[PDB]
Amino acid sequence: LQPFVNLLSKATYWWMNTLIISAHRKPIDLKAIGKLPIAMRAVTNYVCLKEAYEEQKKKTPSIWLAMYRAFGRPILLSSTFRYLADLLGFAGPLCISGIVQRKEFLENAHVLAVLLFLALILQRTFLQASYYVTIETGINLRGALLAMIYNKILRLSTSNLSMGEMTLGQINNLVAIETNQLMWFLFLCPNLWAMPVQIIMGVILLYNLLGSSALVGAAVIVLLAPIQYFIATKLAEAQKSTLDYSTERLKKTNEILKGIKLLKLYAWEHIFCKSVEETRMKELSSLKTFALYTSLSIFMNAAIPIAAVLATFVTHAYASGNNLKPAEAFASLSLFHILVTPLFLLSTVVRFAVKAIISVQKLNEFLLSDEIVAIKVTNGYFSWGSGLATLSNIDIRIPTGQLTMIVGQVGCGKSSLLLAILGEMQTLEGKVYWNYSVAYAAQKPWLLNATVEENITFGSSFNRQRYKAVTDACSLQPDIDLLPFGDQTEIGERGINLSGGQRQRICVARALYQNTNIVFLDDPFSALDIHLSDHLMQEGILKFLQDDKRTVVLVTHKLQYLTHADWIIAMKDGSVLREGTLKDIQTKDVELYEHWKTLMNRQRLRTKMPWKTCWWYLTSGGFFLLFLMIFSKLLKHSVIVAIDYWLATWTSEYDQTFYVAGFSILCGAGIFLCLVTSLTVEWMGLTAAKNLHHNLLNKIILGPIRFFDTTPLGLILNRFSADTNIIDQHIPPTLESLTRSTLLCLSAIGMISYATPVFLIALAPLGVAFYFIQKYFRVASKDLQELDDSTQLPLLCHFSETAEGLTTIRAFRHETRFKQRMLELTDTNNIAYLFLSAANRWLEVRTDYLGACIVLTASIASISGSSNSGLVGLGLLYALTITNYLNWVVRNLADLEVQMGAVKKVNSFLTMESENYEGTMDPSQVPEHWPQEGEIKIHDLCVRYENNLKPVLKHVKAYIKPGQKVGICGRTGSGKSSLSLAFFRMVDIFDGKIVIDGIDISKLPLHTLRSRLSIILQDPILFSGSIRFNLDPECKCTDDRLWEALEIAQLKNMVKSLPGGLDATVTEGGENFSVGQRQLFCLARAFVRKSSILIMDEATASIDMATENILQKVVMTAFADRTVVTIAHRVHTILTADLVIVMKRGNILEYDTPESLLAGVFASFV
Ligand SMILES: CCOc1cc(CC(=O)N[C@@H](CC(C)C)c2ccccc2N2CCCCC2)ccc1C(=O)O
Ligand SMILES: Nc1ncnc2c1ncn2[C@@H]1O[C@H](COP(=O)(O)OP(=O)(O)OP(=O)(O)O)[C@@H](O)[C@H]1O
Ligand SMILES: Nc1ncnc2c1ncn2[C@@H]1O[C@H](COP(=O)(O)OP(=O)(O)O)[C@@H](O)[C@H]1O
Ligand SMILES: [Mg+2]
Ligand SMILES: [Mg+2]
Repeated sequence: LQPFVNLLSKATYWWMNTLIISAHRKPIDLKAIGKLPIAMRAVTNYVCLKEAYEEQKKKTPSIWLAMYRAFGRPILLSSTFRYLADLLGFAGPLCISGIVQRKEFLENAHVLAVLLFLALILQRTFLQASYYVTIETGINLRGALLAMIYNKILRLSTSNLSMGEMTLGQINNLVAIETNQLMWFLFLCPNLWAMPVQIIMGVILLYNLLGSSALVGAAVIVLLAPIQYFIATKLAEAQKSTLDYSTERLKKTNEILKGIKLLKLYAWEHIFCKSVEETRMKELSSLKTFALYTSLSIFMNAAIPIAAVLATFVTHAYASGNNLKPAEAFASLSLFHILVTPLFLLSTVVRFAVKAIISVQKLNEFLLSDEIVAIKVTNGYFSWGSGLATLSNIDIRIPTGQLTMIVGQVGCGKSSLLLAILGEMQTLEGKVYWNYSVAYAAQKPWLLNATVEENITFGSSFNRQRYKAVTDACSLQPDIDLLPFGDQTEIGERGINLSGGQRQRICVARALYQNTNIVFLDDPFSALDIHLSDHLMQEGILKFLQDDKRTVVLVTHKLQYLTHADWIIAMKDGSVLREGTLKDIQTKDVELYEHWKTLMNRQRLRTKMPWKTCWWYLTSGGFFLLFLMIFSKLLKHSVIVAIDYWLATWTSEYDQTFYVAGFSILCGAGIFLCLVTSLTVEWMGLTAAKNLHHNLLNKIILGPIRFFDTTPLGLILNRFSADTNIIDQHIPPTLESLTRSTLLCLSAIGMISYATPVFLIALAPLGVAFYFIQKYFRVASKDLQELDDSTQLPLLCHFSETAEGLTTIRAFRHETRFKQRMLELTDTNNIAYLFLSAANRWLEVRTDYLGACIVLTASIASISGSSNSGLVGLGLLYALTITNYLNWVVRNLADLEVQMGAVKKVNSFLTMESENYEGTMDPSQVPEHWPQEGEIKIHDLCVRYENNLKPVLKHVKAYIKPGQKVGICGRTGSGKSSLSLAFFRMVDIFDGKIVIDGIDISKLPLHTLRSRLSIILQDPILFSGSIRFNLDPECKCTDDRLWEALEIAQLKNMVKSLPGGLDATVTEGGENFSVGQRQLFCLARAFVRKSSILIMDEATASIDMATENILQKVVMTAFADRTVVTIAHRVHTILTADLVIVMKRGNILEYDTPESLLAGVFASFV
């Protein structure tokens, strides 16, 4: 008995029942979901797939044959289950015919009801078993493919010829999408054979039941596959265009958020809002065609069946002597409902098959890519794959336990020599003799997305003693302390960015820490200060490494410390000039030794569905559209039910002109209302998306700066990228499907109840059962989706990590550890996805048994209760129909809940408070040339960044003469920038008042105040587009004024050199210019602003010495007339000022002419 009970448990997915039921007390964390059975682990699947692929390559090799030889048996079994399911499912129409007409007990009309019940139960059990088996094999294939491509990545070659700039993109695409497309094709694989057979058998059954008149309907419906494929192609094209425009919009939005403070200061927030709204309008224009084609798809899907039914029954009435009997009519109707789904989804199956062919071609093209005392080399020619000898005639020697520095000119080949030693380059000749893992500090530093502690340890055992030794020797303890968490701090692309010097120091620390006898350091001092380099060499290279008697080779152009080098390698143009000790080199090569000296001298609580947010989304478009949607859908479903009831009435009898006319009118109304409802739903979706995004962008850009400082930019960009995409594309189709399924189920229930009143007694318990299933599945699946996504993200992150810095991994010999990590991550992701699919199967099976119970009850009650044969057929038809949609209603309800979560996020963002833009003072009281005078005063200023915080500035009072140069200085965190922000009003004023030109700055429309004031920040920021755009996006000044400003800033020559002059394009972040160039561009912007007041915060900061001097000259000359308030670090510049206000942790402190306070914290700083 036990094996049979276990088979039943595996058939109804009872093993997921406990998990789903426990999804209430505690969310489903990874502990609840056990580990994969050894059969489904990624290691075994990878072994099988690799074995098959190698067998293929034994005799060009095809991934298709390897995949078949690996996972053909599971899919063959799934196909067998699918065929049995189709055969049993065609017991619906046949049994409907038998029951509607009514030793051989099969015609008793009661045994047929229980036969229908059993056949339906077996059909759905087999169908769900087939789905689960195909999904299991698909996930196994995804695991195997990920492991195989990861091994190839580990075995890739780093030559620029093969691993191009887009190689990382290709690998990431393979991991993310291509493998997913192949997995989905595996999921849908049984359909490619199950659906054509089902369609052919359905058409044959229609022909047998309904005479030759079934051919017309069969052809009309079969025309539904080409149409669906055509509109699917159109949808793909429209979605590609929409994604392009959305990417442009998101680039603009990200640029806006990154540097919001500067935009708000410069009153350019609304200009960039208009710029983003232009791209949003284009995206909505594209989405209009996308939604039009989606509406056409839904209209075809819901209308072609009705047109086919109309044609079939008109032809049968006007071309067959016998009248339309009830049994045959409703059997044909059920067969049409059965065949509509295969014909609609065959297009999707074929589309995925084509995409999988493309994906496999891409994967194969990738897999066919280029790959591959202490140390002595002899007669070694190394090439990067081109064929030319990049390095020739190498006779290098690296004595054990000694320092061997390799020096040469740039482009010499030193890094190439190290990589060749590591085996990353093809060895045309020669050999490399080892007398094992070697620590490698790549010339380009590489850091994992893990924490600093893990990155520096890099998998080795933690030793606080050695950790501190390396950190102090690396001089990284201060930079570590400055981190928000110190150790255990996220870094890398996703983590907190670090300066290049910090990254290189981290990499050098990693190389030093690990226990290896050979250490390869390549230009560790490229991004380090002279003092930092000296400390690193004296403490780490000389002492720390010599303590363990390790072997170190250092590649650096800094000839300094060449005396400390036990061995020296002189290389030039890919060839060793001389190798040996400094004294030996000088004795043998006097010229070289003297040459180096020349360079030396040079210097769960909540689970309720969000109904409030759902209603808010529904009403967002407008009450008229919502009313039209509801009315159109109700009228369409009433017309469809009327069509079926009119069919029943027509078949009741047993001339036909009246019935045919009425039926044709009803079918025409049905198709017209299908079109109307599709258009209305898409219209509502479009209006909702437009309104929501418009309001969200406006509110966010108009919000306070404190919000931007608090909320990470990641969250806001996610609200603009993921939530916006959901609202645009996923919500409308999901709502359409949910409403269609809900109304179909309700109409079926109502029609069954009317035809068979007794059905309500058995409907009462099934309602409770369905409610419980709905609740439990909704919560469980909502949790499992989050689990799956959170598990998926680290997998792509790890693939990106391994793709980069491959040389570091293969130099540490830590490839095995990374491979094991990948196997663990992919196993976790696969188990998460598999259990999500298992929850789906659980729900589907329970709802299938519920539908079987509904069908049994409806059949028995209708047979018992006398009724028109047509009415009995109608009841049975709807009892079969409700079964197919009971599952989809709940699944779409869960999806709608998930998406209303995102809409709730957007709504919450809409509720953010807005800055007090409105100014108390009358606009008419603000003269146009208000800031011309330059008069400025302060009255015990007290500014707090946010309420309930200690005042950054407290009781500051000062007077500034018109057209006067004022200076500001102080130690870090002294509140210097607080005064500037108060000037601009961005930072709220806790107490006091500031008067500019005899007006209260606080009591003014903040836009006017911001526009007519000039501010320069520490790091210059440039916005994408033309130079003219950056000079004045408002376009409220003559073009020649821009040339005058450029000439004043001394940038006229640079602009002229670039093509197009003022129209020369500019890249985000100033990548098209040097830092000094960006700073002088900002200075030119301030000049063209003609504010007459200049505020500078670290203008010289991050500025070249020549850049600093030219900026100082420009400030002295151009802005002489206008007031200048300088907040700088170097006191040198402020010396030329006439009034300096130094502050210390909230105190006006010193205020007098530079000489006045020199009669003395200022003197100490100077
Ligand atoms: C992650 C998807 O894993 C599945 C995988 C399957 C296997 C499968 O050949 N389905 C047929 C549907 C059957 C009823 C015709 C199909 C065909 C084309 C497109 C999508 C689909 N299906 C995929 C979802 C959209 C409609 C049904 C079933 C169900 C699932 C599932 O979600 O649980
Ligand atoms: N990964 C690579 N793939 C292909 N060719 C490379 C690669 N790295 C360097 N080369 C080429 O090999 C030759 C020497 O490269 P190498 O890395 O030694 O440059 P370098 O400027 O001497 O380095 P360093 O920064 O250490 O001074 C040059 O032709 C360089 O273009
Ligand atoms: N966005 C902010 N929100 C709240 N407080 C801040 C913010 N920025 C700086 N502060 C606080 O204000 C004080 C003054 O810093 P400040 O003088 O502006 O720095 P800097 O010298 O770099 O200009 C600091 O001690 C800091 O903690
Ligand atoms: Mg190099
Ligand atoms: Mg500052």
